[PDB]
Amino acid sequence: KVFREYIGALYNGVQFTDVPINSGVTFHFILAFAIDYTSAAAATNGVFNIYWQNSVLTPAAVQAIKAQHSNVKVMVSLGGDTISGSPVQFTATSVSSWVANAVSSLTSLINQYHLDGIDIDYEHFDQVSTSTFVSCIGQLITQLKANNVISVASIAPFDGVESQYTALFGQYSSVIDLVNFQFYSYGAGTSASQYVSLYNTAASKYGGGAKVLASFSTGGVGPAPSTVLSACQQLKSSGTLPGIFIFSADGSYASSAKFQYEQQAQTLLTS
Ligand SMILES: [Mg+2]
Repeated sequence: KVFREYIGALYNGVQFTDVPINSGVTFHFILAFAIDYTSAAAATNGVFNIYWQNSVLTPAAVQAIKAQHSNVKVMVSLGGDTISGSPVQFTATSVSSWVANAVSSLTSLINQYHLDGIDIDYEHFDQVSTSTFVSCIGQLITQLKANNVISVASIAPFDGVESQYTALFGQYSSVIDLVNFQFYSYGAGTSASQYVSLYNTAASKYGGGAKVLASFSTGGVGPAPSTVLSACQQLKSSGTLPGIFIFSADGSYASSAKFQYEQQAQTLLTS
């Protein structure tokens, strides 16, 4: 019964408090994004900087939402698509130096913002080998778990990055709790039946489904949310739906539909 909500990357004023929270789900906010780049789009070799709207989504805001709702945790997502318009290319000076900077800088950030975990959301690999990427991230997650710094690690794959993320998951599944597979990568014409099929295929690549969350976008891309919710009811009826995530609170905030699908998703998971 996991529900997750990405939030903070658009700097559009959305707050944790705008998002419907059902007391009956395991609720995760995911701050988007921490990036190991400078604002001039220079890589920092794993020293993570803040690229969510942290003047609004402050440490006090994280502490407050968690104090009010005992079922809420807050994680941070790494990478994303762009940094000041440039692609966030995963890049490391060396594996060991990137890992040392990533573990330390994210530990500092997690302690500062009262966070519970990290989500891996790199998508550009034109400047790094897959082995290098997998080693960096696998070590990062393994160390944060061993150091008792995080309770939840996730990855956010889609088909275009299958080579990287299946290698990562197949190797580090014991320390990766959740697979935030991006089903909003598929077409807007996707039917509920097709979605169930697409979910089965993705689940087959990421351990069978126990850890693989369904998802949709509220930003006007991918399968229609109402259609995805229908597919999710079928997966739930089968006893094979671990949870749902939405990209994103910012999208919902700016949308005409507002947050009705966040609510519907959580109601589905708890009913
Ligand atoms: Mg994207």
